[PDB]
Amino acid sequence: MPLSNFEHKVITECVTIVLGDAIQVAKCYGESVLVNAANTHLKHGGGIAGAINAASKGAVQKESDEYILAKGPLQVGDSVLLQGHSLAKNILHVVGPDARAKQDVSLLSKCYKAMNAYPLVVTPLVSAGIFGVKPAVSFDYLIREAKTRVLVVVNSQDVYKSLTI
Ligand SMILES: NC(=O)c1ccc[n+]([C@@H]2O[C@H](COP(=O)([O-])OP(=O)(O)OC[C@H]3O[C@@H](n4cnc5c(N)ncnc54)[C@H](O)[C@@H]3O)[C@@H](O)[C@H]2O)c1
Repeated sequence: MPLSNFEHKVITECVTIVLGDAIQVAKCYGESVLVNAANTHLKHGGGIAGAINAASKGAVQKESDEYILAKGPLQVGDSVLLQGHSLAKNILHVVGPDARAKQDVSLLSKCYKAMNAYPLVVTPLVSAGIFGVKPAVSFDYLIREAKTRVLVVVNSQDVYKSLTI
């Protein structure tokens, strides 16, 4: 019954769209991997990254800073699996393309392919916020790649209605 707490629509046997807060959806599933829409330096200053960090009481940012100091920054399209900090089994930090910087939007395919390593994924629409890709487009890239159970969570009802109309 976790999804009974949320308005949702099953799109395929893999992909379901959910209206609400991705952090709250992931909290319902102890085995879920929660996707963070991150940047190359894992600086979680706002958006869902800032919300995930706040939910972790700052531990996500502290762990991110340790990682980037040791490994250097990530490339657009990369992903790194880090701790879940009781929000989820793990948090998959994914570096979506920033359309403001005219980065290759097709790198969203590489972002979403990375989700297929995990049996249950809870994800926002990567690059669909400040990175300037329309949610409708980010969704196209997601459904093209998803091979595992993915709960796509959108926190705007206008977006939810648009993707389920
Ligand atoms: N004020 C800031 O500094 C600020 C603000 C936003 C994003 N960022 C940074 O931008 C980068 C990511 O940009 P982006 O466009 O890929 O992602 P984003 O987090 O800006 O937006 C991705 C999509 O998820 C939606 N969303 C936000 N919170 C959600 C939640 N709890 N549950 C479900 N959906 C949610 C957003 O409205 C958007 O449609 C990150 O590094 C983030 O730190 C910084």
